[PDB]
Amino acid sequence: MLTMKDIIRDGHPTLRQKAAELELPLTKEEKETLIAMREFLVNSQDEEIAKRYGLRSGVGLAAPQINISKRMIAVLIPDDGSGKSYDYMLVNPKIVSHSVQEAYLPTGEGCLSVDDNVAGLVHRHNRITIKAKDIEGNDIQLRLKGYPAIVFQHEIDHLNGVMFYDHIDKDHPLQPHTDAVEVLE
Ligand SMILES: CCCC[C@H](CN(O)C=O)C(=O)[C@@H](NC(=O)Nc1ccc(C)cn1)C(C)C
Ligand SMILES: [Zn+2]
Repeated sequence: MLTMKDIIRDGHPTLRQKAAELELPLTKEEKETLIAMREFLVNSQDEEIAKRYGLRSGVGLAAPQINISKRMIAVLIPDDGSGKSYDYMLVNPKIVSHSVQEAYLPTGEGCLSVDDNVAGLVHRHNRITIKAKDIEGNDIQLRLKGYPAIVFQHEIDHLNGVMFYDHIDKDHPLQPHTDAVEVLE
């Protein structure tokens, strides 16, 4: 069972490397890793388990964040109210197209690997199309908009050694770009 002790923190070299593409099929160990990544997210969202193991609640996890420099991510976004929910373990995910129009969470973003909150808007594409493999090497193509698009972009960033605060404007951290879409958490 993964817990916070498995999450490496900002400053660790692995978070700034470019993660390696997976060979398909995955090894048993790689499959177990990705399953445990998803399981971390599940536990972090269970009030009781999270309390018992001091888990910070999360909706996304990238393998580099547990010091595994591989292009695997997990995303677990529970139902918001619209009936839409996201439960994906992706191998070699790639953004193949996206909107010109941007979006941002009005609070900025946070990160499991980052202890202190960083104020500032993180502009991302409002819509994206992702191609990936699943855990069994089958094909997945996702069309995502708004909140889940933001989360996936955040996770994919980790695989290229990019941190959310890299996107924050130094001089005007809280000024939205013209026409950018405010996304409700
Ligand atoms: C936008 C990218 C977020 C990635 C980041 C983990 N990460 O470091 C990933 O690489 C999170 O998951 C944030 N926490 C979060 O979202 N908590 C949350 C929010 C809503 C619901 C319903 C439950 N839990 C962090 C601020 C911890
Ligand atoms: Zn993160």
